[PDB]
Amino acid sequence: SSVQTAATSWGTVPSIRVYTANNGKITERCWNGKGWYTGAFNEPGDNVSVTSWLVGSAIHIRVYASTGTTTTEWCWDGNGWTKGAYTATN
Amino acid sequence: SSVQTAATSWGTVPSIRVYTANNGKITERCWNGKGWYTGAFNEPGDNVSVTSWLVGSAIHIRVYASTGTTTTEWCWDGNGWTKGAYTATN
Amino acid sequence: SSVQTAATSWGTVPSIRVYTANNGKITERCWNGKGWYTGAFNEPGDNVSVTSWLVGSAIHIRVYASTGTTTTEWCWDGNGWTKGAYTATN
Ligand SMILES: OC[C@@]1(O)OC[C@@H](O)[C@@H](O)[C@@H]1O
Ligand SMILES: OC[C@@]1(O)OC[C@@H](O)[C@@H](O)[C@@H]1O
Ligand SMILES: OC[C@@]1(O)OC[C@@H](O)[C@@H](O)[C@@H]1O
Repeated sequence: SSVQTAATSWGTVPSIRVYTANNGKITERCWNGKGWYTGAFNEPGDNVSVTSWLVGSAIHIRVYASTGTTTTEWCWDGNGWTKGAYTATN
Repeated sequence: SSVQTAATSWGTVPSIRVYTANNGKITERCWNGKGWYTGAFNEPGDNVSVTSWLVGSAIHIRVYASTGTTTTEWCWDGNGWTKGAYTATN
Repeated sequence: SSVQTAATSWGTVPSIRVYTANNGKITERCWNGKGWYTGAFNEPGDNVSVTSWLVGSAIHIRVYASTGTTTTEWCWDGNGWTKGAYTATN
């Protein structure tokens, strides 16, 4: 029942995103330099990891959400969260 | 009872920090290019994530320590660990 | 029994590595811009974290694999995975 988190950051301000898996739901809190706020990410899962990279000033984020033995990748590329092509055999 | 870790690194040497949550306590091991040693970070929690960024040559670290459903952010900005402004409703 | 993941990425394409701890075994899935494939990393553990850094164009990866209270570091420096010098007292 205890929460599990993952975190990523970019830039120098910086921007931070913290993902929390709690009771089967993953949610997102965001910092862009002045106050924490709730992000758009809402996906099911009991376990989360994240990585991100910049292309110029454009951030790209990949969140790996797992339920049971099944991992789904979620992608932020500037215009909403979409399901990514990641697969694994678990 | 099994330990859970989080890791971050910066630079090219590199510097590495590995955080271990074990039996409700989070501790830190450090590498700055020649030998592992114990860091100053000691905070309670059963779950840990971390992110870091450089501003010039100055490292900034954020550790997200969770106990139950409560997440506390700890901040390294060059002069000791301090509690950060992160909040979430879990 | 549920899987736990860790992820790292580098570059702008980017390269991504996702490590999955499942039933005591850690495995690796890789993206280098066009298709996911299975990486060379295979090590025991119930918990995984990862960090990576570039020296020029050369990637270096450290995977922290934990079983029980024992953490082993695995190193990629361009020519196969090797056990690293990390130790901790847990
Ligand atoms: O500014 C917040 C936001 O747009 O940042 C990018 C992603 O983290 C989104 O989920 C999030 O809502
Ligand atoms: O050189 C070690 C150290 O000062 O590095 C910065 C932080 O990781 C501290 O907790 C740690 O003790
Ligand atoms: O191209 C894939 C690969 O060589 O990339 C570097 C490491 O992630 C290896 O485990 C992996 O097999």
